[PDB]
Amino acid sequence: SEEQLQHRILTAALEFVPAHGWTAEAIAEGAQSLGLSSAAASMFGKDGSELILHFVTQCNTRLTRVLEEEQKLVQLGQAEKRKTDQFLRDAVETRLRMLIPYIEHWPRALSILMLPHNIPSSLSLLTSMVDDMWHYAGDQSTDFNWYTRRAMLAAIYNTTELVMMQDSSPDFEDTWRFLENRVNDAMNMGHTAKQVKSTGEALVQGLMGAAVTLKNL
Amino acid sequence: DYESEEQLQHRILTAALEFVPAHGWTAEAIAEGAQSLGLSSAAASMFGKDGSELILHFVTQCNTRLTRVLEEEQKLVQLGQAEKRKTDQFLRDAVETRLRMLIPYIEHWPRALSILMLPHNIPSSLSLLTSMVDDMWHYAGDQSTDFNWYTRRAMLAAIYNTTELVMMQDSSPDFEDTWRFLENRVNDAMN
Repeated sequence: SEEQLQHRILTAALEFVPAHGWTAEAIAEGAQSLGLSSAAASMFGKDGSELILHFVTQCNTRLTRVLEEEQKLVQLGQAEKRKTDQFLRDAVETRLRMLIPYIEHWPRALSILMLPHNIPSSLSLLTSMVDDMWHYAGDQSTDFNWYTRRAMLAAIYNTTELVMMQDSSPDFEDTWRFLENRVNDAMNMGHTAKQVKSTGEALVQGLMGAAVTLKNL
Repeated sequence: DYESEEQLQHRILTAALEFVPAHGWTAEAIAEGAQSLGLSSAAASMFGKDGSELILHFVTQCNTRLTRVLEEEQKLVQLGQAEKRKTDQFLRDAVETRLRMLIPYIEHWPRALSILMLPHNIPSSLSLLTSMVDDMWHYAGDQSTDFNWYTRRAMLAAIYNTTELVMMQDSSPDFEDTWRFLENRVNDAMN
């Protein structure tokens, strides 16, 4: 189909983004690398929208397969289930490291992803990614609701992504330290006023249970 | 007539705004507001160390002021004293009206935005943003379509947040560049 051809061209174009950006230039090079004329890039706008969203989709697919591989390793008993805070730090780092070959041009990619006509796609990819991370985190520990989970992790990811753009530290250590702090901020939002009440009341029932036992002899 | 503990905090935070230009969106400004009301240094113990409460307080006042502006513009149209604007024009005017509320506080607003992006503030900041955006659409009076509730909210939130970021870097006369960016984004969305 004509969609399979577009996906092939856009995949080939990714090799050329480092030198040419998210541009028709890169798409033309991708088309030429498949034996096609540069005019094949006529199938896409000039924004770079299609190529960037293609890359984001590929990255989220790669992430899910890594997380599924990590989970199966736990199912084999060859790895221990990580705590939520550790799991989320590892999942975000794994996902953001996929940007490194393209990092010179990622600030522009982000600005294109933020164009109003791209926001439905960009936000849907982001939301599915976040939902996927939480699925494999399991958590069932914190008592955030679906909304708090999404908002906090989207913020963790989006702010860490921005910090990465300005990070000149070796292997982006400053980015992962920012990430560690933001995940710690979110994990401490689990200590709501409700949880003080529910845990305080759980202890009341615990104390009353001891009173009945003590009474009984 | 007496005051509740929420009215007291509201008073402290309103007074704290005077000290933002000199102290930023910080606990120091909050403490300064408390002393300007005659309260002890112990007053600021009721607030965190972020300055978050002050920032969220200001965002709320701005969104409240905005709803009142929109209510007034709508009443003029109901009275036949003004003609209903097209959606694209309405949203450009509403976003400009809202972002112009930042100008007296723009020196420190770049840091305030970053604090609002922290996980412990996002649920609140994101709720204020969505309610504001939903409020803008309510008064636009756009009766379909080409975008639904979800696409409408998402696009206008992006228009607002990206225009806001551009505004932080804009030293052009009367923020001409920001409104030119805004017009460009609204045209991108409607098309």
